[PDB]
Amino acid sequence: ISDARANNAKTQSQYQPYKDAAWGFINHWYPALFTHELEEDQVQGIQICGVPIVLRRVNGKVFALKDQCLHRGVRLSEKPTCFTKSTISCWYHGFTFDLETGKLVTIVANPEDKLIGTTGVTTYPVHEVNGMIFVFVREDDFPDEDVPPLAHDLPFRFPERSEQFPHPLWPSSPSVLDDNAVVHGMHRTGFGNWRIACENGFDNAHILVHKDNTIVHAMDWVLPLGLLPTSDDCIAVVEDDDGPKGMMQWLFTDKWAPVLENQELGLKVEGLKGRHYRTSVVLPGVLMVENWPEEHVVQYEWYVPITDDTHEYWEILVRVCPTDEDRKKFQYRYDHMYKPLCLHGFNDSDLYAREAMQNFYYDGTGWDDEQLVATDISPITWRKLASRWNRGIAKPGRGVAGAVKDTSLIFKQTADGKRPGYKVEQI
Amino acid sequence: ISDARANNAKTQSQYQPYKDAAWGFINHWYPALFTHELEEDQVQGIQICGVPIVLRRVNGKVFALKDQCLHRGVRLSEKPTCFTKSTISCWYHGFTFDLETGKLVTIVANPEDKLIGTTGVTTYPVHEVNGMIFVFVREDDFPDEDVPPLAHDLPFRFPERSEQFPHPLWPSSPSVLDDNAVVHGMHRTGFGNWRIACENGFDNAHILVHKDNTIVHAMDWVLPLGLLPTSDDCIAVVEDDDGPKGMMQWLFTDKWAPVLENQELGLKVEGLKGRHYRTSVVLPGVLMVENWPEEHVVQYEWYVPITDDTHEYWEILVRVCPTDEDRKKFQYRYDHMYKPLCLHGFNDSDLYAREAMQNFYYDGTGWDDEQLVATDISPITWRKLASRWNRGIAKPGRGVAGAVKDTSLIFKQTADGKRPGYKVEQI
Amino acid sequence: ISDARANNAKTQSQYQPYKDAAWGFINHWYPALFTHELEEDQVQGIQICGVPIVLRRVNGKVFALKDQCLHRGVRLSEKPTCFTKSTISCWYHGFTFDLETGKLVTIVANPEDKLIGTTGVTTYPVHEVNGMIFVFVREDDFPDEDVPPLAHDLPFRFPERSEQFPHPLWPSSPSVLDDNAVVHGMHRTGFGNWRIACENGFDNAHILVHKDNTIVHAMDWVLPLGLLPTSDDCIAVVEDDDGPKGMMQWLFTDKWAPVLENQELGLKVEGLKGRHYRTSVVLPGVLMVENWPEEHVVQYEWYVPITDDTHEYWEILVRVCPTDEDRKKFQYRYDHMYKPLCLHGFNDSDLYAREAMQNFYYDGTGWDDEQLVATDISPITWRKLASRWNRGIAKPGRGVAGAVKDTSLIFKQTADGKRPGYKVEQI
Ligand code: FES
Ligand code: FES
Ligand code: FES
Ligand SMILES: [Fe+3]
Ligand SMILES: [Fe+3]
Ligand SMILES: [Fe+3]
Repeated sequence: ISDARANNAKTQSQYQPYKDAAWGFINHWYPALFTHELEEDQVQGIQICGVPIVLRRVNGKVFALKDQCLHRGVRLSEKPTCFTKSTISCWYHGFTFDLETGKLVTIVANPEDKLIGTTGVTTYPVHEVNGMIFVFVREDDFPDEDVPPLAHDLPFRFPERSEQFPHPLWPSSPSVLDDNAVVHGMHRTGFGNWRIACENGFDNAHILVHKDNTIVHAMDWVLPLGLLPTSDDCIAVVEDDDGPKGMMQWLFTDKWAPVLENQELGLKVEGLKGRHYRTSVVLPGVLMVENWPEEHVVQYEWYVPITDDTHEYWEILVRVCPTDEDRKKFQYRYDHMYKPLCLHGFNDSDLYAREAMQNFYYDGTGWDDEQLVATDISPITWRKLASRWNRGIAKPGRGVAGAVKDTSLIFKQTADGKRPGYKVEQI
Repeated sequence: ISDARANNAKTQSQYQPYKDAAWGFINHWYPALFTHELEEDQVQGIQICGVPIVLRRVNGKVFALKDQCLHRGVRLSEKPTCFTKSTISCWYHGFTFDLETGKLVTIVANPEDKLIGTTGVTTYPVHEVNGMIFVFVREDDFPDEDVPPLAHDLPFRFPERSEQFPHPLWPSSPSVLDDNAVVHGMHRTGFGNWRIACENGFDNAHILVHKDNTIVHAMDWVLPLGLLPTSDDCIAVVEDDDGPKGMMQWLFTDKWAPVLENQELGLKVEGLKGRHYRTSVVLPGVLMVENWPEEHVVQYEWYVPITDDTHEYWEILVRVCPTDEDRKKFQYRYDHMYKPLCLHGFNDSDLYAREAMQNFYYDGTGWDDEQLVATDISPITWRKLASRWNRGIAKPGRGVAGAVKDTSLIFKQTADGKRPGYKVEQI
Repeated sequence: ISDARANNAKTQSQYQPYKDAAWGFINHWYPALFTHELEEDQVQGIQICGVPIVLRRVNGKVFALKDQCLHRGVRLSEKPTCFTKSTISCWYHGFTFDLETGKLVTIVANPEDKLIGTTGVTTYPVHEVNGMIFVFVREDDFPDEDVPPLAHDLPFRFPERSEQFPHPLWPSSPSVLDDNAVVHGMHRTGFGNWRIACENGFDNAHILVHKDNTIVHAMDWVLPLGLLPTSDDCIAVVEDDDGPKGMMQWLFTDKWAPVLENQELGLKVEGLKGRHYRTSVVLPGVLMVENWPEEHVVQYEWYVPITDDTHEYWEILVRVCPTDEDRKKFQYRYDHMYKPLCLHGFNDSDLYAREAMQNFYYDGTGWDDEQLVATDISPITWRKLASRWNRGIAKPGRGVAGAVKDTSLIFKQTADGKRPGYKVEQI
């Protein structure tokens, strides 16, 4: 371990909370499911920050409660059982909860029990917009009054912030919150801790991972070895009360210079063909790549913690489509261009790169022994702001799936060929 | 956690031993194998309460010894090797043991070693009757003269106890011990702790789990939401020296009233069609369902601890068949009725309901945080009597299969598609 | 536990370091790959003694470095990336290391970083000879000038030591170091600790394991029950400075007598049909079986530790083949004789016998509770010499594959059907 590494003792002491958040930052908004994954009267169970959550759509509205019956702890989502439009019941002994408040309103075959009405399950705020269902995953005692607006946990919006973050080389990126904004993408389980997966996206030295991607050569791009920071303010940290807490990297300005050569090895690039884009990241860990893969289109990624060693990776492309025809154009270009070359292919390289780094950090070794360099100003800056502004550190799961990693149940599922997952299997 | 729950501090303190028995209650009789699973000269390895056991039938008689060579700990049952009618040898280095006493009588290629005769492996009493081989799984130092009769660990017998447990609505249920009693059924490995699997069988509020079973609607039954206790003595606890230690639930009497409605949800049943039956459980955890699925037939269930998170679930139907004709009719009805609709179908629902609850309890959370209600007088009563009358608490396995849950051998087997099991695979 | 067992307290205290070496003996030579497994410009990752290692052949020469980028710990071997003949780069962020010294010579897209040249990854000495690539797996601080010659970690050589270890009944066994010595064989991952796999090879009481092997009855052999030591010097321990550290068993002399009968079981052999051979073992745990399976042919086995519960089992046959014709005869006899009847068949029996013993020892139980006998003078003598002459005890892996056994990555791979392994999968 060299003394020339950027993550020295003082620097590391600045992001201890981050090192302690293996299970994720709780009391934040996270994408839960795509609208198409939850139809009218459909019930679905998931897990975020170690918290089991069940969702149901009733009369067009989505509700979210803890997927844990308070009687004997089974998941309510394994066998969806709802007798009324305003409740969800446990299929085992009939404990029935109010969708709106989560209160135990009754017990199917024991309507007069003294336990009724004296307790209930945790509820989770839901915000569905333009094809996506977001859920505010919170601790049991986080007050309703303190729940912030979804926007506070989403990337910086444009043109709203075009003056704060000038972007003369490309038109404004749309937000999932914008009217007529259309979302195309997917989410799948990533194997490894969410933090390590999150840090890859805005790292300007990992470009090497994409050197051989097909889209790179199909688009005749002659990529740069990487990007180097040239000044101390190459990244802007934003932490105002009203708004997202995160950072913006001044890519395509002189604060970040592209590298073309290496005299040792003897490498040197002389074809400056490429794309104009910009990355930023905000709590709870949302990446935004402006002007990617093309103008008017933007890519967003989430690394939702499920347990301390799995996460649900989201990858979407957004574009505002005012007319029925605009939607068809975007759907078409996604289907025959974006999805096969960008989401699959370009990003697949990121997928395995993240996994390859997990072993170094899981038992704690990497958080101490990693030897960061100049380009690592990016993850380091992120860790510090995340440590300062997170709304809570999730506690390890207890008495839920994922609390114990080597149960006979898990070996059974594994024997049957099932990998660690996210969506609860039913029946 | 509501103060209105039945399992308060005082109640919980009354079943600490039960909370401590994850590996099972040792020094008890357990069904090991069906007679048809062990033919003349056949050797089979199994595991109960964490204890590896090997059985062999010689001249019609079954013997059981610890499936662990005292030399270097391999399982004797993996490659059956017996040179004489009175012994079983280890296929590795030849240590040979007397089937009757378990003494080390010799070593194939080292007949004069001084270790010979100075030690041996543990023996386990066997009791085979009407198609079933029972084994008294005991600690290494439990004395032979202290082994109790099998009947002490089997359900209450009728008509012997018909006066103690009146049953005017149905004929007496037969015992596996009765002459001409015929057994039909099966046992399979269940994933999760034995205690949680055991408590489901006699719970009168889980009826909801069967609301959709095919047999229920094929037999025009209009089930009750559940059953509620009406008096403090709705369950009779029996604990006399000579006899089984357990409890009898006074089903189909004043003490247990069927629930027909729930005003909150607006539910209400008006078709009282069903079956007459009665459940009781005795240590080590044997369920008896009288008059099920039909008169003169009785169902018995065991949840034999294998390790602390797997158990062997037994499900059998018994009926006395004095003549060859009676046996054919019972075999036929089992094959084309009981098996497909009852053992499979009705009980399969219980199988998955048990599993769904295991995660809440494995790490200990559920044993403290569960919020039991009125109908839970059943499991609570069982945990108390079990705590008071068990003949021992099995210690965790050491140096045996299951002692460690994440060995490379287990990952290899899992990769090959093999789930956690019970019967040792040979060769 | 009987007091008549050979491994009494005093004896056990003589091999504590061996009990402590679950991860293996480090600072020793080990077979890494067969020459055919690493062609010109090919890169391959492996793991020995918990240490991740990557090899590459350049201009005919093989180099080995630690398969762990010092930046953020990914394995360099997962996506082979080399820009020059004298280096190997990390495919993630471009850290580049010198093959010869392991020094960090540059960073592709950050050639001026202050970290460059101030550190590097560990290098491992390589000795390739007659088809086998050996690697000196050492601790990070083991001096280059202290690396001993490969021969010190290889079995005793003949005729060099024919006078020291007289063998009138068979011609001298060739060494992998001999000119024109040809190697044929294979290595595969073994499931369980290396020590338990290693001790089986030179045990003279496990002969029973091969009683049914096809080659035994195809060769009309009437095997002995086993062999017993007759004198205290039945094993010669060698520990001179210049040379291998190990032991030679005086098989086929009166110090080891074959057993023909067992009066207790009534067994007795009358047909002394067999083969002449002799076993010896040297650190780090290499077996040599002289005159096996035929004259002029010798079998060597390694049990290379990968982690503390997996090892790479090597099984090779060596014969000196001066002419092109001699090589074809050996290749032929291996292909249609040795491989099918000896490597597979005879040795497959040893493979499963080793596995069956692993559970007793992994949690520590067996290392204390095993009850060894007279024939165990063999493993006991080996444990003592190993404890005394090992060049170091490998420390548990940290921040590398194998450091944590139940990661979601391991469950993913297992779910996909992949067993624990050795060679790193690429892409
Ligand atoms: S576990 Fe849900 S009602 Fe009993
Ligand atoms: S392990 Fe059984 S005789 Fe050696
Ligand atoms: S992990 Fe290897 S260069 Fe970053
Ligand atoms: Fe990338
Ligand atoms: Fe049931
Ligand atoms: Fe052998």
